[PDB]
Formats: sequence, structure tokens, C-alpha cells
Amino acid sequence: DQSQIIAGFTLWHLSLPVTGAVEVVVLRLQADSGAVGYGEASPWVVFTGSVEATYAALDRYLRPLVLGRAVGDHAAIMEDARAAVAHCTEAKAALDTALYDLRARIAGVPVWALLGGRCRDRIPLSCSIADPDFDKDLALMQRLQDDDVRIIKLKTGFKDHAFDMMRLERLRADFPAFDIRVDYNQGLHHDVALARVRDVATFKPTFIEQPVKAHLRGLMARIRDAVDVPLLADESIFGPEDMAEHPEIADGVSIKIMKSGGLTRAQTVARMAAARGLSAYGGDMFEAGLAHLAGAHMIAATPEITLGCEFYQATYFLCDDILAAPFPVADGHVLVPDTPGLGVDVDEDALARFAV
Amino acid sequence: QIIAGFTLWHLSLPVTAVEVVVLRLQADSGAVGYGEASPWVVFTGSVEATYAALDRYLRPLVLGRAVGDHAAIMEDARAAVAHCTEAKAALDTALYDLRARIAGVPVWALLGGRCRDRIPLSCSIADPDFDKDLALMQRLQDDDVRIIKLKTGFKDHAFDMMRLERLRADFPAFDIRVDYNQGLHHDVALARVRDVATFKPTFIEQPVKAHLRGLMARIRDAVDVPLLADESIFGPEDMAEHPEIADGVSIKIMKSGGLTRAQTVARMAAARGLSAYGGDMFEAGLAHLAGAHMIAATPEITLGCEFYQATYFLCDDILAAPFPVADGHVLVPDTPGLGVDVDEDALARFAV
Amino acid sequence: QIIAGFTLWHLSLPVTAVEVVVLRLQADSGAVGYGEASPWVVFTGSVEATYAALDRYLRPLVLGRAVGDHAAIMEDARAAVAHCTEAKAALDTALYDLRARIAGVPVWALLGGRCRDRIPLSCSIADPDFDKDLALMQRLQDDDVRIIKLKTGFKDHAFDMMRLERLRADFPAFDIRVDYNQGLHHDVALARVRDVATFKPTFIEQPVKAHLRGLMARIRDAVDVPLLADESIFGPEDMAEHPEIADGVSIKIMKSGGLTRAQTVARMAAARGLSAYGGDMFEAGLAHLAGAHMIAATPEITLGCEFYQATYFLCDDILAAPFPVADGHVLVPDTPGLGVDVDEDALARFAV
Amino acid sequence: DQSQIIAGFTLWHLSLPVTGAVEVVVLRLQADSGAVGYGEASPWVVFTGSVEATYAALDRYLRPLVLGRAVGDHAAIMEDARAAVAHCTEAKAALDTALYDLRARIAGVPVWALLGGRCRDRIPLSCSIADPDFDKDLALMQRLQDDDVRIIKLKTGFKDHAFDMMRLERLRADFPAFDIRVDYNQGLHHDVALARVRDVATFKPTFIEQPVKAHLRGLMARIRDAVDVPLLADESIFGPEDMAEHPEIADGVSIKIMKSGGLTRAQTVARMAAARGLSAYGGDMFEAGLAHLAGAHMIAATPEITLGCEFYQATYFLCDDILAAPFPVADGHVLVPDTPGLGVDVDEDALARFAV
Ligand SMILES: [K+]
Ligand SMILES: [K+]
Ligand SMILES: [K+]
Ligand SMILES: [K+]
Ligand SMILES: [Mg+2]
Ligand SMILES: [Mg+2]
Ligand SMILES: [Mg+2]
Ligand SMILES: [Mg+2]
Repeated sequence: DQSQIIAGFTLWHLSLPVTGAVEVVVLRLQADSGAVGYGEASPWVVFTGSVEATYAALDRYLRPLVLGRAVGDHAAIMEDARAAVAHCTEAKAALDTALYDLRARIAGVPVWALLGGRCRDRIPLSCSIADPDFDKDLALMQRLQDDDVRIIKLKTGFKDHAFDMMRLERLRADFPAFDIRVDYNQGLHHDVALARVRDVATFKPTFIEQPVKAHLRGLMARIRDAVDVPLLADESIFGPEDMAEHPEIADGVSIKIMKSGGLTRAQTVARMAAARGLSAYGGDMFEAGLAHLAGAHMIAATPEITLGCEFYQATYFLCDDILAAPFPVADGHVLVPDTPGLGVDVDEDALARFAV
Repeated sequence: QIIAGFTLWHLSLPVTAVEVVVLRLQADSGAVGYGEASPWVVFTGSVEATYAALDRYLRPLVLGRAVGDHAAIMEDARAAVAHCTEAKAALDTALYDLRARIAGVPVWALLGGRCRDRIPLSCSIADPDFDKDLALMQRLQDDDVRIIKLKTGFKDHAFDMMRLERLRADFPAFDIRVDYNQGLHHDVALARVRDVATFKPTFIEQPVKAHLRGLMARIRDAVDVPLLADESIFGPEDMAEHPEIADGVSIKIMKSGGLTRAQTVARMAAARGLSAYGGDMFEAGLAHLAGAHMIAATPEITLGCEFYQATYFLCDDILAAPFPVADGHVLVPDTPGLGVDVDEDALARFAV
Repeated sequence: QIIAGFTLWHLSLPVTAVEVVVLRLQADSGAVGYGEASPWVVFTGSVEATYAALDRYLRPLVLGRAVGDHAAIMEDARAAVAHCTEAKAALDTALYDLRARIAGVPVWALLGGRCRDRIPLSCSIADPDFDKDLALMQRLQDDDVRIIKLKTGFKDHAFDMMRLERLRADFPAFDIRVDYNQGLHHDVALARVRDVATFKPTFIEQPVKAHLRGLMARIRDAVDVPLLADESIFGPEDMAEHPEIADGVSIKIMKSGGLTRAQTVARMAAARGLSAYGGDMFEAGLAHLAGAHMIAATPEITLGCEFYQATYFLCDDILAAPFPVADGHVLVPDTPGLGVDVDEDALARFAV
Repeated sequence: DQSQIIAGFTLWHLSLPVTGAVEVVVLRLQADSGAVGYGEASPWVVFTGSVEATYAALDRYLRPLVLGRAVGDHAAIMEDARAAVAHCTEAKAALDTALYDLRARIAGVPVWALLGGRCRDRIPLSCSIADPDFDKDLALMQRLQDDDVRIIKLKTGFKDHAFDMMRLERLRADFPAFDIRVDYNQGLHHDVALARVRDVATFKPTFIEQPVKAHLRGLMARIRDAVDVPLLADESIFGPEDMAEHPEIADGVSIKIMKSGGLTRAQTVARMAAARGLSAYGGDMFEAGLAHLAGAHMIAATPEITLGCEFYQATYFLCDDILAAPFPVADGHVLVPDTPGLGVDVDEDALARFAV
């Protein structure tokens, strides 16, 4: 049964409205038996690559390498997948996710059971605070507080520095029970980055994420050493190779299956970080509930990821998701399913509704 | 469902004796999984240390746990008892075997799926009577085995140089590696490594004591032939701490404390262009199968494996059918669990 | 004056097929400029990624801009879309071609003026049938070409060593370089590089995967023959980050994302005594001309160029007259723009 | 037309009175067609070399390498120029400037169009505050404020430390809207440099420039790491070779065509700095409007230079300039011309009036 072939390979390019729209690609794999598995690719054109690049990677270059293969050859399929097309880590993540979802459903086990088993069944949730209209986010904070969410990440550097400092002050004043992180999304020019980081460090955020452009890894290392607050690398480190090459550039790493090109490789990044005493955090892209579930299963199997996750978009940002039931969140945590595969069905009618 | 039973055997296994410890785990449903710990007292620690790790300290953290909590159980296991990586490997192996059998999948399906169904086999050449080993070689050659690892530095340097010349002369189709097992004193290690390197072995493994990692790094940089670390690197933490001491690493589940961690060492090595080889201890077939499933799911381990003891060294194994080898390769099973039944009668027979 | 038009062709070009994307930019006045993107899916990214970069993401940042704002446009282009350095090179090339034609100057007059009017040419030797390549060599020798780059590591090591010995024997007047295209596994890379170094190629290019830069640095320091980085270094940021991984760099506009940035890589290399070579991808004559004008204005690129595909590899090119080569050199034009007309009929003919 | 020869090579050694005098050398190149281009060399004897060295470099050693060459061979002329005479980067800059001005005027394009095109058409201006009579500079500050200049650089270390601290205090008090930088011009002895730098850092200047002697690059690196305020290298880094050799000695670099030996090389220094996250600033020497225009065109084509420029001398320091019209400044910015060549004509009658 482990040599049953992959007989179907189907793509949807979606546009999903948000409270704007975000574009993702969904992959379904179908085995010889008729069993199916799904994966999501969630690109950001300025950071990981375009949606068109990811679609083409799947449609033209991965498809002929996947169709007709033995589904048990998952590990060899993914080595071939990495060799076949440069970049498109999001596309690779979709493939890895669909292969895990498929083999898990065939076996009748949850995806985490294929990643080493479970160390946790809940994962603390962080919501991002990113609105240029801060009164709208103050409204959101009331809802988060009532929902028992107790972590947020302030997106900083996109308006001006006074806007960042104003929001940090007000959130610390009005919402002291919250654990607050900061994410610059590569948004500080090297002229001002250290000074701005030192200023926001005065509010003692749990971490400050990726202040400078991804390639400025030497400057990241300098900022790490200059400031007491933990520095987190995001766009500076995609996968194990980057982690190996740049061991000392930050105090921790944001783990995203869309950067690492899948679930197995995300685990490897987090294990490499932990082995030297670097923190690991469950980051995400502009994703839907399918990609969220993939990340949640990965985190459930990875004790090294201890800083929570930001799988908030399906619950708080997307007008409608693509799952058949609500992405599972209660009491400020993601609830990791224990039913087969990713644990919540993909709604193909929603795939059809949102297809471009 | 919960782990309802936890059973240990301390075995003594005659050879052509080695002591191992076998663990059986039993779920609520009656399903079972097995693992083997294979300690070497001078290297990984005593068999008594390993037995006590399992019997006293791990037993209570494992009995009554949900089998699905495998990852948490192993975190707890690492925190519960220092060393005894062999014990921890036995537990990891049993947990994978048990979960794979409950699910009806081979253990490699729990480790990422498969990248290879066959692994090239190496047999060790370590007899003080070299004529016997020359007989062994003919059998290896008839068996289509095409890799050997010469154990060096236990007699004298002339004995090692003699054997290398003879083997290159009379068996030129063999891929030859060298393993010193920490046996060269620092006074002479560089000189002797340079001498054996003239036979271009594929690698030279662990010339000096495990803790002499600065010297390992010097030997790495002095000689063109790849240097392989063994005892100097156990798990991911050692790999993270000592990134440049060698050109590659011997991956052993008994050093890494399990299957998952062994994968992580190989991946960490590969990420920087260091090689990975499927090493082993004085193990029986149960251990061999655990290592075989690990290698089957780990593309980074490209240098073969040395799972030769169940075939050429043990009088009798503890599996119900032979450990699967043919045409000089280990044949990775695709049936459920580790893929060959453990023979509980063989367990009773060889229990101390 | 403003950029009033932005047009793309996705081409498939038969070879003795490769896909490229051509961009035409059109100013208010009707003046036009062209650029080529030549992607390699395993190396720089897909042709689809490049087409989308231009069609969706760059088009709106370019249409309606003042042509004189070239430097700002390219800043915006780099910020707008990750990767797709081939797309960005096509845009840079079109912007230079258009501005040079508006001004009535060759593109090299926009890049610092000229330091050379001729560039030594290298042709690649990459046929699995070596007898065919031995025929190709006679033609190269009759054409006064005196540099070749042997593509290695795609068959086996004996095939590479065989070809080197034969070429040194039968064609001793040729400057021979070697290119592995990331093709040596880390298990064997040092050994094989050392072996091919015995033929003293002028350089050995990119033996290992692009990300294995620590290993590149080790190979650099282990072997006397110059090591050339290709895929390991794309633009100035990579050059700044990895200063000591090689003895020199292959400069390609399709990696650097343009003409200016390619100059900057060469200058950064030269400042510390690293060499620079005029590399290329599977390009047509438009790309060749962009690279040729770049090299003409960049004294630091002293190792020749490999703009051989339009002459010896493509069945038909997309220029209205032949890409200019004579006496084993590229002949840098001094007429306006890139210096040879793009044939829009050839564009229509080969569009997918 | 690109092979038309350089047929004329003419030098003037000027002395230009200032609110003292400054000595510069002007070069005019004349092509076969009669078109002309001009460049300026602006030496400082203690820093870059004497005016006599620069004059001789042009008159005896560069002249025979330039006369009769094809003007299109600009890049080869400048390689030959660098090989021909040691030092005299100012002389080399004059030659590079005149070649660009000449080819630009022949082509009918502005100089920046020969340097990659334009990224900005205005450049924020900084004026230096360097008078031993501080009341005179307080007068100047009223004029700067009314002129909408909002950057100054305080020259420090030439009187005593209390004088520096007094001026910083008063400027921060009376002119809070100004961005203030500090420049020591190599003026701190190594015995006291760190302590003095730490003291002036308390006023949070945007950068502190070259506290110690140029060769003390190890001590510069120590000062960089000891103080939060950005350290700028000036005399420690001339061109790309220095930049390559000394990558970590400061947080940024002052780019001056008179150090880099021309416009192309200045751009290369700024691109090398930016590639690793080091700042770049448009510095100058005691220059006239010709050299200012050269630097302004260079900066217009170089997005990496983001800290402004100090092309203030033609407007605020020289009693009379050598251009046919006022060096273009409005609203606190240099206005980069878009007409051919450097964009403002050189007044040869002014060359004659000021010749020694
Ligand atoms: K820190
Ligand atoms: K070695
Ligand atoms: K070398
Ligand atoms: K500093
Ligand atoms: Mg982030
Ligand atoms: Mg060993
Ligand atoms: Mg190449
Ligand atoms: Mg200065």
C-alpha cells in the first residue's frame, strides 16, 4: 500500500478577501485508492516570491515529478522537488504538506503522528496589531482580551517612529496582561535601525523581529549584541542551510513552513536553533486555515518551538476561510486536532468560490 | 491509547559474547513494539547503566502515557537520566515500532517516508589473525559485499600498513575505509594517519580520543583523505558545538539517543557539506532494523551502513527470520513496524 | 520624457529549445529599447517567474515614469519582487538601450565609457558524445577561438579526466577552464577537484552546491588552481557577505539583476584581488550584447567572456544581423544603443 | 564620434577668497569638435596632498596620457591615470569630472545620465559650523534657518572640549529643528578620544565623524563598538580599495570625489558601504561650485547616499564662485540640474580673475 501511486495533482489559485485580498495556491494530491491530501502555498511577492512563480513551480516543474510516484517515496520526492526549481519554497511547502496529509489520511493518523508524535495539544496564539488606523486595533484588542488571547505582535516601521512608540505605550498601559512582541518586517533603513530598535526595546518586548533587510546579516549580528531584548531573525533565515550558514545573527528564529519549504525542514531549523540555545517561534505568512493546520501539526511535534504561533488570520483577518469547519481556536490557543490528516476538511466549494 | 506494559530483557549473545538490553512496550490494545540498547562500556556506558536507566528512571515516565505523546515522552526521557543514550534509543525505537504497528505502516513511514529501499553494507575487518580475515573477505566477495572498514591501531602500525597493501592488491574492487576507534596516542596520530592516507581509504574514522576535538580539527586540515568523527559527536548538541572538527560524521542511534535525533545530526552535517555514514555498535538485528529504517528515510546518509553483525558475527540473532541482506545491501522492509518479528523465545534463551 | 509602452514576448528558441523573455520599452517620442531575461529554472528561477515579475509587478512601476529616472526605477524594481534577477536585468538592459538610443550613444558610453573594444571568447565543451565536441573543437580552432570551458561532473570522473588529457594533447594552444555547475557531491568534491587541478585549468568553477560556501572556502584554500564562484555569488550583497569563498567570480547580468550591479560585483572583487570573468546563461544575442557593453566598460573583467550561444548553439538568433564575433573575440559595437537591431519578426516567429 | 580625440588640456591654479583663501585647480578638456568639459581639484595639504602636487600630477603626468586619446576611452584613460602618479586623488577627480562633463555635453545629456540615471533631483544640504567666533556662527544659523536649511555639522576638537560642549548645548536649545552632526577632522589625540566622543554623544548627533587620525583604524573600530551614536569614517577611507580593506571600522563613510579620485569610484564606495549596511554621506573638501556640481550629479545617480551632502561653500563661504550663475540651492536642498553636462556654465573670466 506504501507503493500506491499518486494519480491526481490539482491546483487552485485563490483570492481571499480580508478585513484587500490575499492570494494563495492550494494543491490536492490524490492517491490510486482515491484518498486525498491538501496543501497550501502562501507567497508574499516582496519576501518569498510571487504567486505566479509558486503556481508555475507546482504546475510545470513539480507536477511531472510527483504524478505516478509511490506515495511512500515522500522523502525522495521532496529531494527531487528541491533540485527541480529554485526558490518557490511556498510551492515546496504545499507539496510537503499535501504528501503528509495524504499519507496521514491513508494511515488513519493525524499529521503530527508522521512528524515524531505529539509534545503539546495546544499552542498559544499571537495576533498581529498592524492597522494604520490604531483605533481599529484598539477595538480588536477588546475582542482578543475577551477571547483570552494574551499575545500580540506589533507591526512597526511602516508609518513613522512616533506611531510605533505611541502604540507601545498605550498597549502597555491599557493591556498589561499581554505579552507583546515587535516585528519590523525588514522595514528599518540601516541609517536608523539601531537607534529605533534601542528605543522600542525600552518597552521590553519579548522579541524584536527582523529590523533590517534580509541580506544585512552582519548588521543583524551587531544589533543582536547591542541590545538586551532578544532579536529574532525572520527573512534572514529560510531553512537549514541558512541556519547553518548564519548561526550567530540573532537570538532566535521565526520558523515558517513557507520559508523552510515544508514541515520536516521547519522542524530541522527549530532543532538546529535549540541545539545552540537560540529561541524558536511559530511564524506565518498571509495564510489560510489549511496552511495554519500544517504549521500547527508541525509545532505540535516540535518541542523546540516554545514562543507560540501566529496562526491568527483564519480567525481574525480572512472574511471567509477555506476549511469545512472553523480553524480550531479556544481560550487563546490553537487546538491541535487528533483526527486523521490535518484534522479539518478542506471545503472544495470554497476553493471554487474563491478561485481567480 | 495508553502504554500498558514495559518489559526488559538483559541478554548475552554468543559471537563467532555481547550484551544488549531489549525493551518491549505494550499498548492498551495488546499491540507491541520493541527496541534494543547496545552499550559499549568504554564508549557509550555500561549495560548496567542502560538497564537501570530503563528499569528505574524511564519506566515510570513511560507507563500510563498516551502512545501518541511520543515526542513529549522522549523530552522527558532525556531530562530524566544523564547519558544512557543507548537506553533512550531503545525507547525511541520501541515507541516508533509500536506506533507504526498500530497504524500498520513501516517505521520509515513515521520518519518522513522513504528515499531508498536498499543500503550498501560494510563489514569490519578486525581480526588479529589476518589470515582468518582473508578467508572472511572471500565470503564477502562471494556475498556481493563491496565495502569494508579496516579496524586499525590495535596491534602495531606495520600490521595496519601490511593489511592495507594486501587488500588493495588482492581485493581492488572493494571500497575501503579505516577506523581507529580512538586508538592513536596524540604523540603519533598525525604521522600514522598520514601514512594510512597513502592508500586513499574513503575515510579515516576517529584517530584520537573523543575529547581531543581540537586535534581532530588539525588532522582534518592536514590530510586530504576525509576524516570521520565518531565518538567525538553523539547528538545534535555535539554537532552544533563542534561544526568543523571533521569532514563527516558516523551516525549511530545508540549515540544520538534515538531515530529522530540521528536524522537531525545527518541533516546538520549535510547543511554545511559534511558527510554522513550509517555507523553502529555491537548490535543485534533489532537495532540493525531501527537504524535501517532511519537511513531509509534520511537522504543525507550516503556513505552506506555497517549493519553486518547479525549476518557475520552473532552466532544467533533475536529476530524470528533473518535480518534482510542480499547482494551486499541491506534490504529495507516495507511491512509494518520494523518489519521482522522479534522472537520472544530467543529473548528467553539468551536472557542472563 | 515618459515611458509610454511596455511589451513582452515569451520565446522558445531551437538549439543545435531554450526559453527567454524579451522586453521592449517605448518612450513618448517613439524611441525604443530592448532587454532579454534568460532564466534557468534550477539556478535563477523559472521563465514563468520572470515573465510574471515583468508583466504584473514591474510593468506598473515602469509605465509612465521619466526615462531619466533609471536609477530610481531599478531601486523600485528590486523592492517590488523577490528573486527574478533575470527580469530585473532585462529591465535594466532595456532602460540603458532606450536611453543610449535617445542620446545616440552606444550603451557602454552610459556605463563609464570604454576600456576595450574586443573581448576574448570562450565556448563550452559539454557534449555527452565527446567525438562531436572533438569536431566542434576543429571549428573553434579554425574560427580563431582560443578559450574553452569544459563542463564536468555530469557523466563520471573518468569521462572528465579522459577529455582533459585529450584536449591538452590535441589542442595545446587553448586556454582551458573547467565548470562543474554545482555538480560534485560534498562526499567527493575535494578529491575530484584535486584530480582535475593536475591539468592546470585556468580556473575550476563552482564544484559544489551554491549554499555550501564554507566548503567552497575550504576547496579554495586546499588547491593551487583558482576557484571561481558562480551560483554562490549573485550580486553585490552576496559579494559583500562572502568575500573569501573563492579566488574569483563569474559575473552575469542575469544573476546581478542588471548591468550596473554586475560592474559593482567586478569592482568589489578586484578591490581585494579576486578575479572576474564574463559568464552567461543560455542567452540569445540581445543578452550577449548587454553583457558585452558591460564588459567593455569594466576593466576589472579580465578573464574573457562566454557569449558563444548566439554563434554556436542557437539555430536562429533574435537580432537583425549576426551577433558580432571575429578572430575569436566579441567585437563591441560603437553605434547607438546595444548596437545591433532586434528583429521583431524573429520575436513573432519564436513567441510561444 | 565616440572616437573623437581630446585636443585641448588647460589648467588654472586659483586662489579664491572666503569669508583667508582656498586654492583649487580647474581643468578644461576640449574635444576635436570644439566641445568642452571642466573639472575641479580641491586639495587640502594636510589630508589629501598639496595643490602643487595636484597641479603637477595634471600638468606633467596626466596630460600626455589624455591629449590625443579617444574621449570614448574614458574608462581606460582613468585606469592609466591611476597607474601614472601616486596619490593626487584630487587631480584624478578633476580629470574624471572633465571627461564626464565633456562626454555629457557632446551627447546633450546631464552628467548624472552617464552615471546610471537619476534617483533624486534634490539633495538635502548641510552647512558646517566651524567659526572660532561662535557669535558669528549664531548669526549664520539665523540665515540658515530662514533659508530652510535644516542640517548642520559642527566642527569640533579645534579649540577645547568645553567650547564643543557649549556649542552643542546652545544649538540644541535654540535650533531644535536642525539635524546636527559632528566632525572632529582627525583632531582628537588617542589619549582622550573615546572620553570626548562619549561626551558629545550625549547630544545625540546623527553621526560623529573621524575623531582620530586616519591611520588609527583599529582605534576607530573600538570607538565604533563603544558608542551608540553612529561613527563616520572620512580620512580613514578614500576609495574602494580602502573600503575593501577596512570593512568594519565605522558605521558609515563620507563619500568625496576628491578622495575616491572621481565620480564612478565614489559611487562604488557608497555601494560597497550599503551592501553591508553601512551609511553613506555626501562629504566635500574646501571646494567651489564646479566640484559641488560634480558631487551633486554623482549623488543624484547614487541611491545609497542618503545622509545628505555638504555642498555649502559656494553659497555661504566663498566670496565669489567660478560658475556663470549661482550654484543651485533652494528650500534647504541642492537642486540637481537636468540640462547638459554639469548644468551650469563655468565662467572663464572668473578663472582669469582668480588665477595665481
Ligand atoms: K539581543
Ligand atoms: K581531511
Ligand atoms: K585556489
Ligand atoms: K557606533
Ligand atoms: Mg516576520
Ligand atoms: Mg567507530
Ligand atoms: Mg557556471
Ligand atoms: Mg570630514
